[PDB]
Amino acid sequence: VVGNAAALDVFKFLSLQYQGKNLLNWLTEDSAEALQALSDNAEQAREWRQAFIGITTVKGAPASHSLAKQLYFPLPGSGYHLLAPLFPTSLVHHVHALLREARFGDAAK
RNA sequence: CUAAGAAAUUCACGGCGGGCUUGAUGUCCGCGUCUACCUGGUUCACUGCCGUGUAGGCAG
Repeated sequence: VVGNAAALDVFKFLSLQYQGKNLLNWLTEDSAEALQALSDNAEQAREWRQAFIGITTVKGAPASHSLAKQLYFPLPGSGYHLLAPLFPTSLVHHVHALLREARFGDAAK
């Protein structure tokens, strides 16, 4: 979850719903798991279901930056495409958790 | 047209003190090397000889 650095504390309260229950997908859609133990009115339930959709959906406009890479690639019989690569946060999290049980851990030690 | 394109790491210092490596010893033993012959290399391409000048009798 990339975003405002001094605003990533409410993300823990929004994402604790995938801990304990199975109601992480109950806050935005399927608010029957957010009406009985939420204890808010229709304005509060609607405002929560509207504000919780702005995480997984788009946050801003699709763009790039001058400090990005944006390589060129020659085409087979044409000009070029600009290739702007990105950092695989999901893949590096998966390989990082994969290697922390392979270098140390219970069985590997 | 390259994870393209850009960049000052700076500075300082006590490692220090001590000390028994000891003792012993059999290297023994044997043997056929064998035959063969022409330097006056020019031990300076000439020493030393009547004129230091280009012709000459000598130890040849």
